[PDB]
Amino acid sequence: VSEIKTLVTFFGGTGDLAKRKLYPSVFNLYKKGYLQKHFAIVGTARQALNDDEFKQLVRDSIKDFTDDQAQAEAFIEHFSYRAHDVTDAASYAVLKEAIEEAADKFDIDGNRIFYMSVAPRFFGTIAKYLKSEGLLADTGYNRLMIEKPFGTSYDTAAELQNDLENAFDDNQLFRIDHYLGKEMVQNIAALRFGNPIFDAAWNKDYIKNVQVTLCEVLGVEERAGYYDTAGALLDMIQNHTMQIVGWLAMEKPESFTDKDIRAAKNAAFNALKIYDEAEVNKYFVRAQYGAGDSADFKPYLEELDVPADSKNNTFIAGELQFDLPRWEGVPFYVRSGKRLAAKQTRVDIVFKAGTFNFGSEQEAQEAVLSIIIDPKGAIELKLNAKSVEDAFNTRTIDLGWTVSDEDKKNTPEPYERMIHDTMNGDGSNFADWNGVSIAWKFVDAISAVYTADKAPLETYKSGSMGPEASDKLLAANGDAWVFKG
Amino acid sequence: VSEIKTLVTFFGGTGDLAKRKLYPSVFNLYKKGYLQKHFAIVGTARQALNDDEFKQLVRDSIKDFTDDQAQAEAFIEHFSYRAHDVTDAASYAVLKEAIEEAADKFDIDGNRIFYMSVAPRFFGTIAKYLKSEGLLADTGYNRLMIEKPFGTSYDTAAELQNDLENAFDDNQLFRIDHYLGKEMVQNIAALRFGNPIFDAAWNKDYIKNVQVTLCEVLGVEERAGYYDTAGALLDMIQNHTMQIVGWLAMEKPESFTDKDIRAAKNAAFNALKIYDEAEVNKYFVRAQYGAGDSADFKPYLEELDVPADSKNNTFIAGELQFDLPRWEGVPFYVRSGKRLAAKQTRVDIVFKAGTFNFGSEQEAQEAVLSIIIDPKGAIELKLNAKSVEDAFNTRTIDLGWTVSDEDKKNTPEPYERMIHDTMNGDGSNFADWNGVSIAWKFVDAISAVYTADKAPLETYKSGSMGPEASDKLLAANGDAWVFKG
Ligand SMILES: [Ca+2]
Ligand SMILES: [Ca+2]
Repeated sequence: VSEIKTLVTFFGGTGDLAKRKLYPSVFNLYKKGYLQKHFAIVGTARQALNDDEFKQLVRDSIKDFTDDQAQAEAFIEHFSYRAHDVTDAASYAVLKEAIEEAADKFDIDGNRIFYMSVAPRFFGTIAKYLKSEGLLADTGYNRLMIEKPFGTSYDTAAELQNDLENAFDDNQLFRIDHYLGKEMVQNIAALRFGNPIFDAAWNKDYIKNVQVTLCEVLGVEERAGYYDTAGALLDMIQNHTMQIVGWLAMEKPESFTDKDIRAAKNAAFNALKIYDEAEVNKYFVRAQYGAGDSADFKPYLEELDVPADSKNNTFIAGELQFDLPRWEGVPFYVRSGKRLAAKQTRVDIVFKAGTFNFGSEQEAQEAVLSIIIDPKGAIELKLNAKSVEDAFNTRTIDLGWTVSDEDKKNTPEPYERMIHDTMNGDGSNFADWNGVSIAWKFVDAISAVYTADKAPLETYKSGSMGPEASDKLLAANGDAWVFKG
Repeated sequence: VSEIKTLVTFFGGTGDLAKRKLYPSVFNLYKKGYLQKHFAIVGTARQALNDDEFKQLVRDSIKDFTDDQAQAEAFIEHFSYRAHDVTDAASYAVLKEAIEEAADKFDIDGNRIFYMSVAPRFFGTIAKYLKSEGLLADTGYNRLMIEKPFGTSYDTAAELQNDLENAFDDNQLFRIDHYLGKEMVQNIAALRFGNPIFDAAWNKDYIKNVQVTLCEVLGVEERAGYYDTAGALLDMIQNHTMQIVGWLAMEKPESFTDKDIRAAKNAAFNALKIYDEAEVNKYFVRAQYGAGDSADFKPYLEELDVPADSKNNTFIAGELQFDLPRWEGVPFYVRSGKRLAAKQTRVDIVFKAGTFNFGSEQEAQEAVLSIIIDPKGAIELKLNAKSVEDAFNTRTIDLGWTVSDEDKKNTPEPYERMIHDTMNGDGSNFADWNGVSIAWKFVDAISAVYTADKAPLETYKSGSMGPEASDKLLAANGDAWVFKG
């Protein structure tokens, strides 16, 4: 394949994320023949490590993905390390040293990617110094991969955006959102625009409601410290959920370039309604998990690091409204929570029932296009057909498809996809500033109500699919959640 | 359930059809509780049999469908017999005797069905005498079930129609076509009108071509005597194929009453183009099977009762054109033959490929809605999705559904459906005069060319899917048969 000539610098190169996903993902790009000779990886972090020590860290990292050691070793030859304080402007001369050293050693003509796998407070600082201290390539490209989260509210996000724009242009900024990197999520556009029957139907004249579900069986487990002030609202809704909604609600772009895609997604984002207190109470539901049927499923308030008086939401379900002609009156439902019935990430498009009367007891029902993203890719299409009865009558049947073992095993993991995409300069699978800002403005209105405690906090048994208020939310529009568990 | 009060008279009540399908089908209606007390079955034929002998014939007939003998015996109590010459006007007084005897014995208020399971030459004669000799009920209804074939050309069909109309009205005439009685064939309307996404797409703006296939693995076997002058053209195309096309090409009716259904089907039939010699050669292909790979698959010319110089068609494939706005330029392909790769009866709706360019190597392809009627009901929907590759690319995937064992075993056989429908006065699943006449006019134009031998007779290996001319036919419009075997 075509050789990818790039030089990547990993800030926080000794962190768990780098060990678990980053390095192994880069290894795959090498094993697939993309990364060959003209590439180098420069790790950097607080602790001290010599090249031998770092390479051993990398060796362990890719161990469970190594088939031939001689290949692993060939790969490891492209790694280097430098201890570095990101707040120390002077210390950047050391990093610049390593980067240029690698550039000459492997003959890489610019093309630099700086991956910030560090705490958010360092994002702005690192960006400033990459530019002021001359770490940016004068030839080729310069791309910055910003790890989650991009802000904690609109103000903090806008602030971050301003800092980053002092050193980079928005098209050089690659915000990490692994859900956008999921194979099935990238199928949405193909299913829609690739099939006229769905393409022409992706609107208010055919769709009754859209449903996005990100449910997990696990509780807070250990992240309670941070999760207690984030909740389902910021941990899963603001980021992952809103970006999936973006692919679903986008207008039909004028081409498939990331530029036209983003413009189409923004057409929808810019039409999203922001709620006030009364609206939040009407269109949104927040809840916290109680005990399940088994004692080991203890209520949220009894988890480690959780304040006994916490009103944090471990579940969020709400309705979105897009003020666009094509979505006029079409409710987009989203739900995400912990300690639910199953672990899934899916999209359910509920089509309006036909109005042609067959004169049967059971008249036509709503067809449903379900796209299962996690755990295993699957696509289901519920259609109206004839029941096997003596008198003519209709019934719904389910057409299905599921990724094969061959395809399941060939599917690239999100981090490999994201890194690979950045190297190619493809932002299709990344959120842009406009989407992030709107997502924040949308969520901020909701958060404001909760912090003020001007909305109820429902409860629900661990193992169920959420509070009854979640069902009642859809019932008000004559809708119901497709997935029951 | 609601009791079906009816009196049925079976002409040719000792024939193989009556034994194999007719009586067992009637038994099911009894076992299902439809037929209870007020019903009677009067068999009649040439040979002599007393009530004991006939009842024993019925007993053997329903033997393989009997669970409780006491139930079978209860059913058999409603049968009677009379030897009768259908050409003998006087002898009709004997049949009238038995019918009225049964009517009083079981207290049946009219509601008579006369099933003509006899050679076609007797159809007109029997009809005349049912009326002239006073066998028609003066109360309730009077329905005539005409066994296949309804004519052998338009003239002979029109002639038959005129004879039957001397005694009955067209809505009292129930022409037998068992394919129309197949469960899956009745699903077509539900799939279309029951799902807006398909309903709005059932036209030239979305469909590239429609395909109807009735393939069999068996050769002529034993029916060569009659088949040699009928061929695939009259044996499967004129009847079964054309009636399936009727459900596919019909306009959207104003309701689901058989009246509006027939009107919608006729709107299409009346728009069907009739071919001249040049057109037949262009849009149609006729073929005769040769040897397969195994010797036991001998060519048609070596079958028993087949003339060594025969130019009979054991395979027909052709293109139909409907001069209706919704089908403007949409080719309807039909094919039927013996000694083919598989035994199937299916419909393949090939949708036009989308024109949205993703910039991939493989752009969008044609989606396909396949409805498998025989042997086992199944529905497949081929859609465009994303391939599991590194670079964005499209591919087709197959969504599927197949009747369950529960549904397979609950499905009524065509003859039970047809008889049951006649008892209820439902003509939805029956061809009307208009459809039959057009089907004949269409086929007659083709037959004329063949009898004159002004078209080629292709050959094909037994076990293949037909002559290469069949593929070349679709290739000319940039189409190909979905089913390959
Ligand atoms: Ca509402
Ligand atoms: Ca043509």
